[PDB]
Amino acid sequence: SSSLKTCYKYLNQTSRSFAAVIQALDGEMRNAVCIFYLVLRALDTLEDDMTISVEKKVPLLHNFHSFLYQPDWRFMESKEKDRQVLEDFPTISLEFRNLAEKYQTVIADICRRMGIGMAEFLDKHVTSEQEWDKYCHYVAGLVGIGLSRLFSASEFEDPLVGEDTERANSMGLFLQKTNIIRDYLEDQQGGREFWPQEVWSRYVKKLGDFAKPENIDLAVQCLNELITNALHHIPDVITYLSRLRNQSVFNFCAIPQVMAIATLAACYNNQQVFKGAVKIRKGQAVTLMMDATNMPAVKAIIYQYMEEIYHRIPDSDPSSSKTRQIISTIRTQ
Amino acid sequence: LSSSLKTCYKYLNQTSRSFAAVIQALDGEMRNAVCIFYLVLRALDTLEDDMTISVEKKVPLLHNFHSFLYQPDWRFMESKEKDRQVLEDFPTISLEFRNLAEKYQTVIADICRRMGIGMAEFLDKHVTSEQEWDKYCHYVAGLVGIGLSRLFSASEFEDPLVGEDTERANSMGLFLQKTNIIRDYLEDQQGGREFWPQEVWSRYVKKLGDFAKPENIDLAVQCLNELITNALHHIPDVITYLSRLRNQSVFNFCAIPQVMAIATLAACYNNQQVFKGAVKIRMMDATNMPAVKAIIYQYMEEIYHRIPDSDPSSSKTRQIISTIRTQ
Amino acid sequence: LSSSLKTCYKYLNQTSRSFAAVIQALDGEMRNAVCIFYLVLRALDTLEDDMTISVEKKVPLLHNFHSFLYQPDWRFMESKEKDRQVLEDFPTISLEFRNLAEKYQTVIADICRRMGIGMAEFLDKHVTSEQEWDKYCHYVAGLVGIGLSRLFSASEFEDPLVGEDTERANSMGLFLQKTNIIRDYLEDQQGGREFWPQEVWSRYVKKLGDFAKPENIDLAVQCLNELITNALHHIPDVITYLSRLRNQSVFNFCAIPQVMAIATLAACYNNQQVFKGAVKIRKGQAVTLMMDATNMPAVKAIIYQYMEEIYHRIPDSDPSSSKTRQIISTIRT
Ligand SMILES: CC(C)=CCC/C(C)=C/CC/C(C)=C/CSP(=O)(O)OP(=O)(O)O
Ligand SMILES: CC(C)=CCC/C(C)=C/CC/C(C)=C\CSP(=O)(O)OP(=O)(O)O
Ligand SMILES: CC(C)=CCC/C(C)=C\CC/C(C)=C/CSP(=O)(O)OP(=O)(O)O
Ligand SMILES: CC(C)=CCC/C(C)=C\CC/C(C)=C/CSP(=O)(O)OP(=O)(O)O
Ligand SMILES: CC(C)=CCC/C(C)=C\CC/C(C)=C/CSP(=O)(O)OP(=O)(O)O
Repeated sequence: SSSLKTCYKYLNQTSRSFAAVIQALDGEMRNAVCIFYLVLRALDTLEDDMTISVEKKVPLLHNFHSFLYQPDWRFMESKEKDRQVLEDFPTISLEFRNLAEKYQTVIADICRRMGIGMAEFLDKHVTSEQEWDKYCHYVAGLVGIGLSRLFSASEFEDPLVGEDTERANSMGLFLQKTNIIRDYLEDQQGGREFWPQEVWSRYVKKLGDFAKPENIDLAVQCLNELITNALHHIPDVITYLSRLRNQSVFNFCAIPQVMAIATLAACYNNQQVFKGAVKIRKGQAVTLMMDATNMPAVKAIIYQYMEEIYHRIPDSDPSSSKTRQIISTIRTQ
Repeated sequence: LSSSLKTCYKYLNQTSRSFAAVIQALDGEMRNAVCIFYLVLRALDTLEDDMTISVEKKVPLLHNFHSFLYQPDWRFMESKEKDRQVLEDFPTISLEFRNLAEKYQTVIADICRRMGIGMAEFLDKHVTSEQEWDKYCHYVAGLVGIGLSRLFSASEFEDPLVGEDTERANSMGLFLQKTNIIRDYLEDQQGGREFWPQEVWSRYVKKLGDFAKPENIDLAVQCLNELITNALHHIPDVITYLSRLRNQSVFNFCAIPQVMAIATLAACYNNQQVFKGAVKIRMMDATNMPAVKAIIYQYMEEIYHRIPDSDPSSSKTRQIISTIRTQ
Repeated sequence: LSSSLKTCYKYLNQTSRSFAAVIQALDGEMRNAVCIFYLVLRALDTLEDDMTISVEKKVPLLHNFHSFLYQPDWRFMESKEKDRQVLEDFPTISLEFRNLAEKYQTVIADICRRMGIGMAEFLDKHVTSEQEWDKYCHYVAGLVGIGLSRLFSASEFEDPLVGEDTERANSMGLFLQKTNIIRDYLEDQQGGREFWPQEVWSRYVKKLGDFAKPENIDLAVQCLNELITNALHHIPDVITYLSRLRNQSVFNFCAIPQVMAIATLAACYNNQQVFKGAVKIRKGQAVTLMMDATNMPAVKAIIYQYMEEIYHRIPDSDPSSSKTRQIISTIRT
């Protein structure tokens, strides 16, 4: 199949982070996740493109899940860098239709719901923390849920993995919030705001005020609060990861979670989050002799990064009790 | 959820930068049992270490420490040590100790009882012979090894053969203790504690504190190298002990500190820095036995390669390393 | 224990910086078998490489080396090579060889005999065609892979299939040997050794020595790229071979050099420094930092990451562009 081979090239051109771990997935999961990724990538490139007017965008996002079924559908007017995935969509959608019906149900359900969610947020920033969760659910939680339903449909993981959508959602929210926290400056420089207004407006009048050197003490307080919010997903991350029985699936799910915990540790109480992108830490003496390939070691690596955070909690921070408390809760479970 | 247990894990993290994360990663009942064992031992260490407690007050403290586990109101408010918090709020610790299955209690109390006798015995004296060095390390670290192994077996996560093999469990403790005592010459000397065995150092200098001055550095590295050579004798037992373990969380908990000690010893070997300050510890991680073996073998080759011919222990260093490689 | 065997392990550590620890980590009977096999191979290689031994003197030694194993007093005193100690104290090595179980003796002798024949044949000729390049590699490395595999099967630590599939074991050795030859172009030049197949390099330059001249650096890299492309053909067999291993210590032993070999090709690909010094051997992204070659999915992901490092660097200008992309694409399938 030249078609399937073109899918794998698109994956390597398009997924810096998951291309290799996706290709190491056992049996039927390999193609199903490869394709899942490519359709979400296409959806994202559409949602992403500021050149497409909302009048054209809303229908594109709503009906995307059905383009999956229309052999000749493609989109020729994208201005995004990943636009080949839209221009050669018939190739991706052919292989999609070539998957076991059970995987198509999952992929198409996620595209459908993602599309609806994306359309809702086209017109609005995030206000409340509840709304932060809603946004991350649509953009990342559903990816967690989708993947997790693919693992279970393949029988490489027990049915609980797909059934427990709350744990799957938590996996996505944790990476998504960590990315949003990490990228404050790069997003600000690009006219994009993802930090929840109900939170930042308690510190400054505009989100962009975090970029100014006189507001750094406030910016960091806000940072620490959001980081603390994000840590609440850790018990679910640990629960989810500890249920996995397949090595290829475990590598795929664990590695991004570990990287995210490390990022949060590097960001906590860090002024640098606001002068640029943040330098990830050296790794503690215990983490250095472990990688993220069995559950106990993952646990230990997460616990260690929790301590790197706990060690740095300064009493004058207004979230300090809260940050101590969640970490403390996680440490005790 | 227990506010008492939350406090214990808080303490674990305050006092154990090194072991906390792997203790927390332990499967099932081992997690709480090892947490409590660690805190109880940390309380007992703190009493031992504290120089403001007169020997006559300290002896009963160490002797009777195991009984305090069963005295709900017992605590010590007089310590000035860094980890005093664990003695000052001992009731919270001993309460969580009493919530453990008896199976675990029996082991912890038994180790405390024996450790206390041992600690008290060495209060008055400095370590003389190598046999004595072993005895002291047996009491403060070998017993920990033995108690830990008995906890793994009692929990059923490890085979009964793990807890029954007390000799190799003891060697696991002796190796960490000796490495730490080798590494901390300088820290120990400027806090007025002597742990280097006298029958060894007294062949090089008149007072153990002489290794701290520049003009005795040659002799100092000589004695250092002799002590490291002694410590390496434990590595075979370490490999055998680790090879028996079948639980991955226990394996990580046991293996990582051993591999870290081996790295320390490799960094310290022939290294003058031991006497001038702290030492820089410079496709595999330590979570399966064949990888651990290879890491260990590599560190050994790093020692083998720096062996100076002139060094008094050179042949002996070569011998033990040769033995380990061929095993 | 045996003082004889201790001497063997000293020699092992003197001669194999790379493999020693990993060989020492092998389970049970395999440890001494592979240690002794390595040393015997090392002694044979030393006879082969030593240019102070005339072809006429050398051939009969290569031919009879397999039988010297049963001559307790046999030693060689006239080598001036670095590892001459293994020839000079060969009786110690052959003593321990004769202490191996007989089923391991049979294997080691058989390989030594066939390697000797091969080595004799190439002592007087250079490598012409790619076919001839596989044959030479077969003789000096492919057979090592075959020998090792048969040791694995005879020990019952691996399935009988491992030893039987001689083709897949051959590809493991070919991949290493081709990688070393590719990496070592410059050191080999300065030593009067030529291993690049002439039917390949003669289509670029009149004399293999010209790649060392600054002027032809562009034609040089192009050959460098075509040979790399040739080596990449073995990777699917490497993956297949690795995928069959069930013993951890054996897996570790087999996977790690294959990974170091792919890492080396990635680094050498399109890299001009292959003709100025030794190539700065280097790391991937944080995911290869977050994994190590000790399980099959992790090795696949590591392989795929290095696969993409090469893919993204393929210049259109290059005459092998199309075949490099096709082989990589094949590996991704
Ligand atoms: C149970 C477990 C998971 C790990 C072992 C950690 C502990 C607390 C072991 C008890 C052995 C010690 C530390 C004895 C006293 S020497 P010292 O270390 O008290 O001397 P120092 O700290 O330098 O004053
Ligand atoms: C198969 C697998 C592991 C994962 C799927 C990965 C993909 C392509 C997910 C799409 C998620 C979306 C819509 C955006 C990225 S976060 P954003 O909304 O902040 O950025 P955006 O502006 O939409 O690019
Ligand atoms: C249940 C489970 C295992 C996971 C939760 C879902 C996952 C994996 C991700 C959330 C979606 C995101 C943020 C994808 C980025 S893909 P990328 O690397 O292509 O983005 P890039 O454009 O390269 O920065
Ligand atoms: C048999 C077996 C599994 C292990 C051997 C027994 C163990 C674990 C330890 C021996 C006691 C020592 C030397 C502890 C280090 S104190 P520390 O390093 O805890 O002090 P720190 O945490 O750095 O404050
Ligand atoms: C099937 C399988 C498991 C393996 C394939 C066959 C093998 C192992 C090797 C081929 C020989 C080579 C090129 C060795 C590396 S150089 P070196 O050893 O001289 O480098 P060093 O001297 O050790 O530093």
